Amino acid sequence: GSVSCLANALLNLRSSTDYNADHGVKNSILNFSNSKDASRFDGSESWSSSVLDKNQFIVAGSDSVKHFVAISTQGRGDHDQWVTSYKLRYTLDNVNWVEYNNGEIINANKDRNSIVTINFNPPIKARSIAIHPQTYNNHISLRWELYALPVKSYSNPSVQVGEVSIGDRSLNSGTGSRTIVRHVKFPVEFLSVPIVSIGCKKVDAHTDNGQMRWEGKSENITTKGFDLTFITWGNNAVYDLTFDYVAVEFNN
Amino acid sequence: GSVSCLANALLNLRSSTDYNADHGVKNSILNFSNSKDASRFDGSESWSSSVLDKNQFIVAGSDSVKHFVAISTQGRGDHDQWVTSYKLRYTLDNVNWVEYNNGEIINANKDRNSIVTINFNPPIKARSIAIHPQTYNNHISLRWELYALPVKSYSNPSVQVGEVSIGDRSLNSGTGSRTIVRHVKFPVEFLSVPIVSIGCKKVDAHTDNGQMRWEGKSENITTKGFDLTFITWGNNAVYDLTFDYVAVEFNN
Amino acid sequence: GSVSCLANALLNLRSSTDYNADHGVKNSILNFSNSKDASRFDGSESWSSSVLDKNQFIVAGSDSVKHFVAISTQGRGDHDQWVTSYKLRYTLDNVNWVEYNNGEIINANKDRNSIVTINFNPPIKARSIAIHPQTYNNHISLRWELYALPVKSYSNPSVQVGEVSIGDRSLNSGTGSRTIVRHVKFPVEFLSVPIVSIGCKKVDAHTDNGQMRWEGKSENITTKGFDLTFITWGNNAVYDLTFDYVAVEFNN
Ligand SMILES: CO[C@@H]1O[C@H](CO)[C@H](O)[C@H](O)[C@H]1O
Ligand SMILES: CO[C@@H]1O[C@H](CO)[C@H](O)[C@H](O)[C@H]1O
Ligand SMILES: CO[C@@H]1O[C@H](CO)[C@H](O)[C@H](O)[C@H]1O
Ligand SMILES: [Ca+2]
Ligand SMILES: [Ca+2]
Ligand SMILES: [Ca+2]
Ligand SMILES: [Cl-]
Repeated sequence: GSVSCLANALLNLRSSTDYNADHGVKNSILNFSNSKDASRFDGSESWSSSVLDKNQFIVAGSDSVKHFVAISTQGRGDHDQWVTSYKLRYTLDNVNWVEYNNGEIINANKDRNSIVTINFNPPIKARSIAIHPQTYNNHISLRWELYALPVKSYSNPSVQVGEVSIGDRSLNSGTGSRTIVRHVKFPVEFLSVPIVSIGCKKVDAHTDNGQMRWEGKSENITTKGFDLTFITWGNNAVYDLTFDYVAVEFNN
Repeated sequence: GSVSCLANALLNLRSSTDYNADHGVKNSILNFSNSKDASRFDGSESWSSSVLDKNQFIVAGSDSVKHFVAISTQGRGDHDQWVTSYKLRYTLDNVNWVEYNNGEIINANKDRNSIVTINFNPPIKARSIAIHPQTYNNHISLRWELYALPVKSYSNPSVQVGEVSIGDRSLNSGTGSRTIVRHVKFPVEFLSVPIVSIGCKKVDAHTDNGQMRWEGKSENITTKGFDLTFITWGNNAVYDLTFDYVAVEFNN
Repeated sequence: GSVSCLANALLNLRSSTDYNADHGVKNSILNFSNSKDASRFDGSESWSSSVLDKNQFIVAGSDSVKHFVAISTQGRGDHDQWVTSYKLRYTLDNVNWVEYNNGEIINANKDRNSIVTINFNPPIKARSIAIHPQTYNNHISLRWELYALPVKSYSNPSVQVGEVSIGDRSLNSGTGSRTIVRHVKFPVEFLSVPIVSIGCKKVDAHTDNGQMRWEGKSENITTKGFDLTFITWGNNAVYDLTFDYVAVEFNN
């Protein structure tokens, strides 16, 4: 499953013109249908432009970088109007706009209800995308859907950073496996339990017959903090060790 | 304070049907009220559906993962219509939708103006959420607000990475505290001053009577770069040291 | 170029009141114009309020932190109405709202079509921003655009983390440049090739006549994983080494 962006209300829509508000982009979702009552008008089953020319469009946008894998278009559900061809333009940085496939005119609908779907390989990578109807039956009227790849579990992570040292002579003597634990509080509590990555930025340690032995481990990670377990073994004397840590929260 | 999402214009809204555009979701914010003039209609003080059945809804969405802590609903301000019960559905990945509390029918409004608030513990974690009115007085008409936790200071950070080495024999001789500074330019200038985290990925150093002594510090961090101060002391000779750095910008 | 936020459909808009849906915020973009046909009304070339008082507004919002560098306003294109002064309020956390320049009344339009632009130095840093018309000619009617800095290449990166060790005695003997490669699969495949940053969190190694020599390198990075090349040289015997890695994907 890809994501149906309009169905999920993921994108802002902006048309060039509307026939009136009862023909607005709010009425443009694929398969949109309203009351079948012939005595009261509740709006077109489509966006319909006001101006009929080759310069009309709907822009769809949001802040996220989307990978668009398809677009589907359909005509108007309640009257004989539909877009028969269009062009597509898009932008990643919202400053520089590009023409899809050098301004290819894409062949579109030929009736009220049949769905015509264009697939993108590779995906169009964009923050905003615009459909530009070029030809039409009766009126520039359409329904549509944009399909994007779902967001990855690893996207938009939250991050907190710090440093942690032994800070005393706890590991500076003795024999065999020896550890000390420093408890670290994150500056702010996370909403779920992060992972904690660590890297050494100071070693002050004595070899044991030429062998250096030191290790750091992040352990007992909660939303509030974690334990840096400093570890030596054999007969090494560790005077101090310092780690920077990067705590990363996913999915929140 | 939680965030009033509609008040702050944080979510796109999409209804199943509207009575017409003058009854659209744009009119649905909690406590919405317009001109009290009886001679001109400026729109309902509510969203109102067009179709009256058990299949109508408003979807609210955006790209961010929200933690919804409450929903409030209210009836229509200018006419005797209000939703008396509803269901809620939501989605995190915008592909898979779930029914809140196994499709619990929530008891809602009984007049025009009184606010009925449902609290979520734990918070509903979602990109999009849909209210599905089930029963109503007169018409499916509502006002509403969604309340989410505020965004954390640590969310959506910007990141730049690199590596930095001594690259010569500056630290390879001498006695006592000795340092050298390498200035590092970020590939692109940040908008505010980042933190810089560092971890060692190369040691080429001589012990001093068995003691190893090396340290790296990021210092003098600006929007443009920072100084990696490489440090040794006692009588160690450091031939080379290499750090990877992770520069993180928050709040921008 | 800064970003034209409304042109690019980047922000949700919410007005206090609309004269009706045919005067809604959907009609408010700078230079908006529709059919010049005098016989059919397709909507005002502006947002127009319904209530005329000092309490009307449009809020523009989305989840991203924007750096607003300018606002432009214009009157109504199709009738003699325009906003002659306004105030601005904004919010970063969507809980706490601030008044721009202590509630400065900004002098605005004096006709239908001329654009009046206010520049912000420093940029207003905000998730949502509201224009509050204070005085007007004929009606509270406006067109507008908000201009923000473009998003940086380094924003909203995706991140994956892990750890990698030699895990055997491959580097524990021998002379001269010696390496072993551990291949690392990311828990999930990236959409483009990430950078991989590394930091050491365990050293178990023997000096060679007092010299310590160890290095780690991330190499052959693909969307699926990378190689950690563990390196020693001279005559050092490395028993084990462990790195945490941070893989960062940009622009996706
Ligand atoms: C204590 O005996 C072993 O010595 C080895 C070096 O020869 C490594 O340091 C091992 O980790 C250690 O357990
Ligand atoms: C120079 O005397 C001290 O020696 C110690 C080892 O015994 C540590 O290395 C200290 O950092 C150092 O200051
Ligand atoms: C092998 O001879 C050299 O020895 C030096 C120490 O004196 C450093 O370790 C160099 O990297 C190494 O190449
Ligand atoms: Ca109908
Ligand atoms: Ca009214
Ligand atoms: Ca007109
Ligand atoms: Cl070391």
